Amino acid sequence: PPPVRDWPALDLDGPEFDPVLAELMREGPLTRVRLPHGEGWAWLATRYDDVKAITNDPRFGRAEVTQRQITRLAPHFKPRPGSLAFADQPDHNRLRRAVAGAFTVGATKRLRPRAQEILDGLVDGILAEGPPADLVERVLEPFPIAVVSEVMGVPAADRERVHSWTRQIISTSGGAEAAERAKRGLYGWITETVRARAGSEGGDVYSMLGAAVGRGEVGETEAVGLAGPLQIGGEAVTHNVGQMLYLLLTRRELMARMRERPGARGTALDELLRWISHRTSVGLARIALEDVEVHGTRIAAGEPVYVSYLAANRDPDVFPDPDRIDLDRDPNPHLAYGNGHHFCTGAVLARMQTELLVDTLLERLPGLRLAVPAEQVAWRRKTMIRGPRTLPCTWHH
Amino acid sequence: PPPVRDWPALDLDGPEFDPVLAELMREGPLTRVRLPHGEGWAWLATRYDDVKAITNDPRFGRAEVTQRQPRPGSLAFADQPDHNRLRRAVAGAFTVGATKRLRPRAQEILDGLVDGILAEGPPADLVERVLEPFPIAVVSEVMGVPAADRERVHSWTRQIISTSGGAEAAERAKRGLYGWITETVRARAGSEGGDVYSMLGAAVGRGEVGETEAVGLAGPLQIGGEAVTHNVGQMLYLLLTRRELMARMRERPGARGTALDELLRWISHRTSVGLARIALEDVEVHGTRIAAGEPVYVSYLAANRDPDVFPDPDRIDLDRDPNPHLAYGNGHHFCTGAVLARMQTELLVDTLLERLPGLRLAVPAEQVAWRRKTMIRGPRTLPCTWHH
Ligand code: HEM
Ligand code: HEM
Repeated sequence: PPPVRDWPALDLDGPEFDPVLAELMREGPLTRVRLPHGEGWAWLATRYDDVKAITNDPRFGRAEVTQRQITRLAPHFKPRPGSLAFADQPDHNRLRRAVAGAFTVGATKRLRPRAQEILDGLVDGILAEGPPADLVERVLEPFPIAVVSEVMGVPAADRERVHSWTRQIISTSGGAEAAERAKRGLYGWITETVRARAGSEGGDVYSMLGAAVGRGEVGETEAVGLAGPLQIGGEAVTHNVGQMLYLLLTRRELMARMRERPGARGTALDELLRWISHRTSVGLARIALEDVEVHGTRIAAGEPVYVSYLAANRDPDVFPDPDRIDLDRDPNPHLAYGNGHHFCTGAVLARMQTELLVDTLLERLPGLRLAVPAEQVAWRRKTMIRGPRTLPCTWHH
Repeated sequence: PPPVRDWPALDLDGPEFDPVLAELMREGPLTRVRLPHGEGWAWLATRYDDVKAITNDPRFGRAEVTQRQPRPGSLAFADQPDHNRLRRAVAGAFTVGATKRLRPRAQEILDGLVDGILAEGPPADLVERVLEPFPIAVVSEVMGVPAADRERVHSWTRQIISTSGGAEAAERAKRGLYGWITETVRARAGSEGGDVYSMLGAAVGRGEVGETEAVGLAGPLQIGGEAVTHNVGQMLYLLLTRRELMARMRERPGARGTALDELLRWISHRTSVGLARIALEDVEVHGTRIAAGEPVYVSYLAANRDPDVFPDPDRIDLDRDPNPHLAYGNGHHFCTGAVLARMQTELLVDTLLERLPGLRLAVPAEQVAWRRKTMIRGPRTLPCTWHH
């Protein structure tokens, strides 16, 4: 076989695709890579089809991954009971069942209005204070959160604790014991919550869950593990949209389109979604459960495999001229939200927040543009999700 | 396990001490309170000595609170040696020598304000006409605001948002004033003078503090005035409703220092405790293990009512022997304007008691409302009248 490759945790200063990934891509359909932490190496599927296929083969377990030392990108690794991330059917299915209702298309169409109201207040502020403002800390961050806390079902008196605790995201890292108590707060509060809310209607996520624990269908010890991620999830929109904006704000050709013909931002937003390198490397792996012949290659049982949707999204077979941003692509079946029964639970809710951000920010912030040079925007370092550290923008006042 | 006590805001309508705190003080030297906005609980020392120690013991930082739940260059959130470097920079325009010096100008500015009310006539609100405008002016002299930048700096600095009004608007005044300060520091970068601004820029021009920190070091100061505007506002209040006080005052001038001290120790200047301190190395207090990383508060107020130190703590004596109150903090985090506010206070009390012969409240005591939802306590207005 081909020699194992080292895939360091490099910090690109920009939206730049990962070069080493680019390399592994042209090295063959499958490659062996060694990540920063954890022992051994791991398989890597770069081709669209193999990826979609690998992510949909029942023969790949994700639970076993909680018990091994798979070569990983993160320093620490502590999976928690209830987490969908390591859920395996029938488990997974049982769990998502308890919260899925809140993220449905019908569930999100009903929120748009209340989420628009939210965003509007936020815009009301920067508009009123004046142009020199950081869209990242004034809109893009407190917004996905608030909207999610709405779906989650955080009360109105709790509306300020929860937000204030959702500082696990931070600018970068508040500190080792910093976001520690914070994550220890939200999670505590959540148990407290779920414990009450037992036996109660309301599509409210904490209600459904807490009622499910009532019926023991997802009983505690799984609660703060299932809702945990869903609560903190807004974080992704805060960085992905931060990037959509960054490209729009540094590539006049894109902003032109985005503006010269709104109500057409639909495919454009899909293009950005596909093209953007959302995370810094590869996420959680999947363990091969019984010797699979992935793209003419005997992957033995017990062996771990990863998938790079990022690279998958660049497959020339599927996306002609993959590296060019187009904004006007055909059906463009990208995979930013994942695939298989581990597809993004918030994809639909995320899109809605994305469609509000771009539309609303481009609308109320007339002639929106960077307030500093492009070289002035810094990027998050050493973290799963890639993104601008801030965004100083200005607008006609 | 001292069940965490709950210490809500304070919708107090008067100069009344805070009863919740009155209660908290009885539980014991150490207690566990929970303040409104915020997540979690914190400790609280109420006895004099403990507070005059927690505040004076290295093992409790201030900058840590900055990485928890401030702007680069805030004396408030400062540890050592950064507190000096920073304080030293501007500490000379606030010395007893710098103040005794300023006194005449301050006395003049005040007289100016007084001339105005005297002319117009008896029904007047000392607050919006004297007590409030005065400190800004006097502090701006200290800060060294160029005579042309009066109507503007004074304008902005009025982002105290009286009771409320423009919370997203006060952000503009805060961005322009702070902007303005940054410029004043860029220039004067090679200056000299008491003028805090020039004197800062001077050190800035020598990187003894570097820019950035500039706008945050003088940020508070510039605004600092209001504290005097409300503390005296209270002093007067107690004089205009508590006669025995006003009597001691009028029939024994020359001896108003003690009285001004007693007033300082009694008045509950704020609605609650200020910033907290973090136990840097996990210390203990009175057989109580304070875990490192845990927050702790101290009430100078409660500290000023300590029976051990101030016998008959709640009584307003006006003649108290030494009375080592703690109205200006303790430890390096001791008030930088303490001396500047003392002179202003004395000029206010003294001038007003002479220029406004037989000063009297023009309305009933219950007609004087108080500030709500704000850190510092005080009258919203003070309708007074005098011999015309
Ligand atoms: C548009 C921004 C977002 C992107 C690009 C994104 C992307 C992804 C990806 C790639 C995965 C993993 C798929 C796999 O394992 O193969 C995932 C999982 C997940 N995402 Fe997102 N996500 C976004 C927003 C959100 C939001 C807003 C939430 C909820 C507040 C959310 C909740 C989740 C959850 C709960 C999972 C775990 C699903 C499972 O394993 O069953 N995501 N997301
Ligand atoms: C007589 C009215 C005033 C009272 C009762 C007062 C009281 C206090 C108190 C109790 C503290 C606590 C310090 C701490 O523990 O962190 C403090 C700090 C401070 N005060 Fe005042 N103050 C007054 C007027 C002023 C004025 C007019 C200024 C500006 C010229 C000012 C500037 C400051 C500053 C800069 C600090 C922070 C000191 C540090 O942390 O090193 N104060 N004040």
